[PDB]
Amino acid sequence: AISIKTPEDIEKMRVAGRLAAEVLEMIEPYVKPGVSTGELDRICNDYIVNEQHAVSACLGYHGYPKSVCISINEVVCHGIPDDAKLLKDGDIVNIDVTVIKDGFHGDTSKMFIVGKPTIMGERLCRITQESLYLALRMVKPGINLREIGAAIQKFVEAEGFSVVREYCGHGIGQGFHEEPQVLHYDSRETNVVLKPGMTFTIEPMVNAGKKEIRTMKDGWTVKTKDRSLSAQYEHTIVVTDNGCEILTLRKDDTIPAIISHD
Ligand SMILES: N[C@@H](CCSC(F)(F)F)C(=O)O
Ligand SMILES: [Co+2]
Ligand SMILES: [Co+2]
Ligand code: NA
Repeated sequence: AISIKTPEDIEKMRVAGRLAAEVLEMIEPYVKPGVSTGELDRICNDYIVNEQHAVSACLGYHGYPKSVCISINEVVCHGIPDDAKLLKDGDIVNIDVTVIKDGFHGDTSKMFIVGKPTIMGERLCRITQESLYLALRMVKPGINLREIGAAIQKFVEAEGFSVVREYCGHGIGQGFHEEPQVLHYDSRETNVVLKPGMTFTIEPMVNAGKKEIRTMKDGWTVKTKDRSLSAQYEHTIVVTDNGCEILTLRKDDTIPAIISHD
């Protein structure tokens, strides 16, 4: 049951996508050594609710307790904001935001480097964003999703890193996680042909070390098994007649919002 968005639907996604992107743009100046993730979460929440007049899709979802997910270093995803977790020089941190506006969702994330970067950290973040961009450039009607997953994997592994298998991109719209599942690796199981009007996310999680992950006892936090650094970037897109449009593009993205093939 893959939903195809109408033009009106697409209009609302553009708004939701822009709101989400804006939370990430807004938070940047607050990301510095000595700030806690709990504080970042509060600032985000206040902005979403009080300024944007929107709502966080994460709060209460399956019982999730906070408004955004903040994942530091070896935390792969779903890191839970906490007043006790302070950022230090060299940390790499993912902030994943999902906002709801007029019933439509906007889902996006980026990595931030705290204070003075480490060589590994900078490199990992770069490669991960590039793997996302590569995928975006391939999106167009008629192509099989499998090709995209395969390309990401090949790229990442060629750079000496690994791709997380367990978590993947997903359709999105009135629902947070809709069909289809967007795998970030090559799999004979994948068989989905793209068509215009489809909206989904691409959000590869890449590990500096081995691919294996582990879910923590808190039941949310996921970390790499070998404790290596992990990075992720995410954008929400719409498949167009000749390519794609990135709904959550920010001022710092270096890819064009509309990608055209011909
Ligand atoms: N924004 C995340 C999901 C966060 S829901 C939570 F339960 F894990 F917070 C995504 O891209 O799927
Ligand atoms: Co997300
Ligand atoms: Co997502
Ligand atoms: Na991380």
